Order: sequence, then C-alpha cells, then structure tokens
Amino acid sequence: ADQLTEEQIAEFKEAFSLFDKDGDGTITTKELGTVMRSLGQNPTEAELQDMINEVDADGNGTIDFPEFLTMMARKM
Ligand SMILES: [Ca+2]
Ligand SMILES: [Ca+2]
Repeated sequence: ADQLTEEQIAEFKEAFSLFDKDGDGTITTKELGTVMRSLGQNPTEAELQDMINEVDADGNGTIDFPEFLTMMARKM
C-alpha cells in the first residue's frame, strides 16, 4: 500500500470517475466545485480555481488522476 490499501486507492479511482463525469480526461475548475461538493463540502468560486492550482503540477489549469493522487497524499 503506497497511499493506502487497494480499497482506498480503488475508491480514489471511483472518486475520479465521479469527478470527470464527462470522461474527458480532465477535471475542470467548475467540476472541482462538483468534486469538493460531492465529498460533502461547499467551495467558493475561488476555491475552484485555487484548489486546482494549488494541486496542479503542470500549471495547465486542469487536474488528472495522477495529480489527484498526489493531492490525495496531501489529504492527511
Ligand atoms: Ca471534465
Ligand atoms: Ca494538470
């Protein structure tokens, strides 16, 4: 288990699906709203822009699964 057991990791994969509902391979900022919100939270518009950028490794302005996982490492 790197991050966590295959369970938690697997769920992170599922969470990814929940994020990228379109399956475009790209979590958008607006989608981030949905994302954080879906986990049962309430982000501000700023939080969408900022939450992405804070965990954007490429500086592109989008989040993928790999980046999500690194973010997940921060989630602790
Ligand atoms: Ca998307
Ligand atoms: Ca990115």
